[PDB]
Amino acid sequence: QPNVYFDISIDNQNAGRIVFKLYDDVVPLTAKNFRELAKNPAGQGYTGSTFHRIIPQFMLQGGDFTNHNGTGGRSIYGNKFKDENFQLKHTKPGLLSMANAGPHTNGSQFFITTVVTSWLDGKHVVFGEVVEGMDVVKKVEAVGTQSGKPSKVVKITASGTV
Ligand SMILES: [K+]
Ligand code: NA
Ligand code: NA
Ligand code: NA
Ligand code: NA
Repeated sequence: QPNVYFDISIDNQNAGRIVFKLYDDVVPLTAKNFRELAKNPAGQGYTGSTFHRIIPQFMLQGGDFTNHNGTGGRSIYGNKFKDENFQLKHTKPGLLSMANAGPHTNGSQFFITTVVTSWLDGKHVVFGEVVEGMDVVKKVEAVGTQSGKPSKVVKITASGTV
């Protein structure tokens, strides 16, 4: 199954492309959900949504494509799907992990780590890593703030598989 890309704008200016390799062999349903949400048309997935919460030296969070503020989103399976396993750990920057509201509540929201976050191990499912565009991840992280409210709008202007 192919890698996933997001094209990113910051303050409505193109900032480049992030490409992710997903760990389908280990968390196939978690990988499948993020890949189909990336392929979907605007309004039905990541295309046209924002990184609504960004905290430097911690992570960039996105995937709320229904409310744009952290209260929304839904997986391709419905509102919530299970934690498949916690075999992969938050061992390095640039990992994709699911946000949730406790055990077995994954939806569409995810975050990309920018530091080692090993205190999340066993509570958030890691399912992929950035393989191109850590430069772009840096630039998005630079508009984060103490409150997590981005100081410039960061949009996924296109997404799909490459
Ligand atoms: K798309
Ligand atoms: Na933008
Ligand atoms: Na989409
Ligand atoms: Na979002
Ligand atoms: Na790169």
